[PDB]
Amino acid sequence: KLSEQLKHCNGILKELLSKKHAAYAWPFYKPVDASALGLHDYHDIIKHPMDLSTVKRKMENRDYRDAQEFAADVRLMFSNCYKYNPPDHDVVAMARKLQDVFEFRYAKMPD
Ligand SMILES: COc1cc(OC)c2c(=O)[nH]c(-c3cc(C)c(OCCN4CCCC4)c(C)c3)nc2c1
Repeated sequence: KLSEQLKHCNGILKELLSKKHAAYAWPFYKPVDASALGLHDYHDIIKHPMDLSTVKRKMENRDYRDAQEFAADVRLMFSNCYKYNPPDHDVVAMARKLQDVFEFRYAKMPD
């Protein structure tokens, strides 16, 4: 069902949800619950929410055309966090740490 490149991507997904990175990955596991957090303007500012559970749903449903589309969704997750938050926010620090893991593994993708 999966190309060599999308298997590599599924392995990155597994890595990003693994306990090793939980200290900083956890705000990305589920969709941002704007009402529960009191972020009443989140969905006015962030037009296309993304999180690791959405990515995992897509991967399980074979919805990614290619590894580039997978990378676009993971990068959107991070970009939404940088767009909504100020630069010194604790969740932005977490996003940068998780994104370092993502980009490094993504770069080792096979030809
Ligand atoms: C638990 O998982 C997540 C995941 C997240 O993204 C992946 C976010 C995220 O993007 N932003 C925030 C967030 C941001 C701000 C500015 C904030 O403060 C509003 C009121 N403050 C007092 C008055 C001035 C501002 C609050 C409470 C939460 N929380 C998240 C939690």
